[PDB]
Amino acid sequence: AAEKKAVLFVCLGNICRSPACEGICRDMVGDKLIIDSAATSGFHVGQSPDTRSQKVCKSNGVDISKQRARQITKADFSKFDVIAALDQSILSDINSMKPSNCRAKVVLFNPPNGVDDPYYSSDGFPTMFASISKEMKPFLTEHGLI
Repeated sequence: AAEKKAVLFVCLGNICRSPACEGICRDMVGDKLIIDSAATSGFHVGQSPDTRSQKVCKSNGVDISKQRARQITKADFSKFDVIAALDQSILSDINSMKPSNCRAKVVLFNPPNGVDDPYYSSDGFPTMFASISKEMKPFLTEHGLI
């Protein structure tokens, strides 16, 4: 009974480590679900040069397309099956709004140290993907897939 779900990969705008989950996963399995980038802070949108992250991604192993970060509504809970929050702020906030009856779960992704691409040096493209996948085998495989 192996099925596919959908984890909400969020971080802080759907740009840092967010647009990397779709590629890391797309290549990890080939083409399924469990990949849902999101963000609870419509601050950095319609901007942010994601050519560096997307570049290293295709140079390390990541197939994406566009990262139009957008505000997260309330369907994120009934629009998928799992919610992955990179930084703790995402898990803490998203939990401060979650209702009291739903069918989705909220899990944290790596500690507040791995995925931390700031926005000045290329010290995230490598680390971001590193954790993006280094935490996708011990997670997706144990989140209800493989």
